[PDB]
Parts: sequence; C-alpha cells; structure tokens
Amino acid sequence: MKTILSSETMDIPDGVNIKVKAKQIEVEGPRGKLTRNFKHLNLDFQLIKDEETGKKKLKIDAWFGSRKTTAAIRTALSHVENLITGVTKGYRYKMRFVYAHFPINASISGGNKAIEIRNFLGEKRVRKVDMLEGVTVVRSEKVKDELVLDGNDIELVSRSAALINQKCHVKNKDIRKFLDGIYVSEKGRIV
RNA sequence: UUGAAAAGCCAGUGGCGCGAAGCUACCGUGCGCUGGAUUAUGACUGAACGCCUCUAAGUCAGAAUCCGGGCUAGAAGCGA
Ligand SMILES: [K+]
Repeated sequence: MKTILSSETMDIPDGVNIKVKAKQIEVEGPRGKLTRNFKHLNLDFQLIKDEETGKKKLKIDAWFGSRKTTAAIRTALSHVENLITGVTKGYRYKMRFVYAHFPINASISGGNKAIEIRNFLGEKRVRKVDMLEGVTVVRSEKVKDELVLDGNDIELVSRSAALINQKCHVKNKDIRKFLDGIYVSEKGRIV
C-alpha cells in the first residue's frame, strides 16, 4: 500500500572507513578493501557523522515503497555488515571429506589458489577447482581430511566452497547410501 | 571372300583371352572442427517473516539445446 517511509540504520565501527557515492559502497579496513555496487536498488543511502562523538551510521530508506521494494533495505544492510565483517575479521569456511572406501586425495596447487581431487569413489578422472579472487584454500593439519577456505568476501568464499562441493557429486547411485563428497561443515571468521 | 602364301575385309561389337587410359566401389583410399549464452536441475549470499529460505534484489555451475565460429553461396552492398 506504498508505506510513506521505510528506514533502517546500522552503526559502523570506528576501525572501518566507508564511502558512499551513487549507491557505490566502498569499505576499507585492516584486512584490505571491499567494493559493492548497489545501483540496482532504488533506495536512498546516507552516511550520518556524529560531530560531538565522531561515530558513523549508515541509513538506508525507501519512500512510498511496496513490501517487495522494502524487503531490500535489510538485504542491503546485511550485505554492508558482511562487508565490514570481511574487512575486519575475515571469513573462514571449513569443509570435510566424506568417503566410505576410497580416501579422497586432495592436492593444493601453488599459491593455495587451486585444488585437485583425484580418488573420489575410486575415479581415474582428476577434478580441478580454482579459488575465486581473494580466497585461499589450505589443507588443515589439526583436523583429518579438512579444507580451510579463507577470504575477505563472504560471497566469494562461499561460492568457492560450493564449487568444491558440487565438483564431487555422486551419479548413477543412491546418494542416500553413497554419501561420498566434500561438504561445508563450519562457517566463521578467520580471527 | 580376295587364284595361292602373306596380308586384309564382311557377320551393324563375329566370338574368345588379356587389356593400358579414363570413369568408377564401404567392392578401394583420405578427411569430417570449438567459444559464448542458457533449459531442467543442484547451489551461493539474502530478506520478506529478528529464525528459515536457490528469489523477492544480486550471484554460480549447468546439457545430443540455441547463438557464434568453421564450411557452402555471395547482395539495384562495398574497398584497394
Ligand atoms: K540460504
């Protein structure tokens, strides 16, 4: 029914710099740089500075927006929160190898930017996966048959994990019985 | 049949054997191709709906599929 004003605000930690211009959000922190293009959202983004204190707030609002349009405000705020988390703490995904008979042989290429899977269900084919930008994959030493993906972009890290998982799908078998694969087991922050 | 020999000719290709050349047969030989976008499907982050959610915004992989490329032709189209 076109609610007049739907607004939501988020606090910004003092250790992160943020710039907004034409719905282009630039985030800077100790771990590096992140960028997002929110041009596809018909929302108004504003950065409020507290002169007396010096703190930062990001306010996103929609005017005369329907429910569908208003649903994007929280999405944008969560995306900005994820950017801040990635630039301050970073993102770490953990994957575990699951197999019944054939151990999965994983080889990490140079730079921790590519992975080779060789013995999935005793298959002679070699599966190649390349990590996305800013995401590095390593083989854990404290946990058996575990892969650690570290990055600054939650979306890129999760997409790399999804690529690894989907590259090892079982076919022509009852997947309920043949549970072999590589699956995401934990999501968290590097620090 | 030309007197004979030799050498020819007629029987509309006289008949038979071999027969080069050309043509020709899976009856012989050579060759027949790879970038993008996507369907179904499976997923990422993510609200709506403080949780959840492949979906609402955004995003990924994806086919004897489509498009392009390659091959054939080359327009009251054109260049040096
Ligand atoms: K989800």
